[PDB]
Amino acid sequence: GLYRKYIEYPVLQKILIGLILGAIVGLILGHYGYAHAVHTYVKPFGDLFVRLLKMLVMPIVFASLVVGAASISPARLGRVGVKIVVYYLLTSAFAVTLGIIMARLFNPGAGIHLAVGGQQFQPHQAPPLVHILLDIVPTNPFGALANGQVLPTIFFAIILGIAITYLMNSENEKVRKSAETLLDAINGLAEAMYKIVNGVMQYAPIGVFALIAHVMAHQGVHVVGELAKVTAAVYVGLTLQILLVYFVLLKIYGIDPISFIKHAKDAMLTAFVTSSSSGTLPVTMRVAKEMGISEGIYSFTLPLGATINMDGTALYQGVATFFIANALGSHLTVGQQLTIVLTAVLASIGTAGVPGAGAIMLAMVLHSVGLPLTDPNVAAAYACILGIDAILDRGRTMVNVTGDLTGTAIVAKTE
Ligand SMILES: N[C@@H](CC(=O)O)C(=O)O
Ligand code: NA
Ligand code: NA
Ligand code: NA
Repeated sequence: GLYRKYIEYPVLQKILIGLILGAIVGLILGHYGYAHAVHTYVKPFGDLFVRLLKMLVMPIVFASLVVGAASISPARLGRVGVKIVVYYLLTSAFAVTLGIIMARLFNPGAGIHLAVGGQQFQPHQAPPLVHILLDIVPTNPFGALANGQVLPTIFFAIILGIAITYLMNSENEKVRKSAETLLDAINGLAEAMYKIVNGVMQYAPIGVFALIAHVMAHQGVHVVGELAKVTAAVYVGLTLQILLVYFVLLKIYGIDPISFIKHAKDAMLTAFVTSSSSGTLPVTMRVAKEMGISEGIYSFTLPLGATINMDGTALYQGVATFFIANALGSHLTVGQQLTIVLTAVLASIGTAGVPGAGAIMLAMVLHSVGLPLTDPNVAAAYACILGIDAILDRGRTMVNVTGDLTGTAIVAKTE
């Protein structure tokens, strides 16, 4: 009865209820001097949610990359394909840069200080560039999976899928039969892990409630100030991206901006209430039918840019890195900021596109800068911004969908 009714309730609405309750409980308990009780009674619930998220990282990465690499067997570059790919990367790269400016004009987390364990954060010297590049190739494919190395796993997974499609269409019947069996076994593992992800998200409202309550109880009132600044900074950057970038480009080629906004309102509203680019993809394709765009051209750009042209996610990754860096009390050099731009844009493609996937890929750019998740101080900062992702997930989704439609219009105008 009670357990059943908890199941069919919307997950996005369920998470919002937990976040609101967590903030209210944390402030009340912290004000009465009960911050010690929450650290020993509700914190384990938050830690369990973090541990569950880390388990799904590797089996998804290895299985999905092998299937994806073997899926795209042909290598064809159309005349209109190069036009849309170069636009996608340029917008993604500039979106990160705009987020850096917003992350610098407003300080996300300069005021807050983290002293977990009584030891301040100490940065470590980065390895030489030559050594980093050579570590991509693994000396043991099984060792990389067991030792928790992500970069060697990606390189081996991609080449394994490419090797499969070469012998999948060979002249030997026995070789062909073995190729399908191996691919099907790997494909089944990828599908199974997606089901576990759905079950994990049902526990998210409990996990988010514990994380928010623990943060607010130990330190509150003031912490809301930094959380408001980072939330406003992302939205300010996103609304600037829509107006300063897309509107200017449309005016250059003569597209009427007011007509585009009125015609694309259905796609923008659908993305906000769903927060899934893949889920709102049928809506986006329906809108393009009335635009006068040729059938062939838009049917290739919108599916392609759905998981590759997420401009809002790239801006979110750049801003969130500065908030964590300021929280630890360290500073980012000019060389490190350029590194973030390269890492952030790559993480944009790697994001699956499902709600909450952007926060998962945020750890990737943190390791490149020099902020491993194994550090307890870094883990506390990451887990604190992890809870508030639901508020900042909807805003960047609309920007992701908006960039897809305007890219097709520009390339279609110039054929
Ligand atoms: N909100 C993103 C997904 C994500 O950020 O993980 C999208 O809908 O494209
Ligand atoms: Na882009
Ligand atoms: Na997109
Ligand atoms: Na992506």
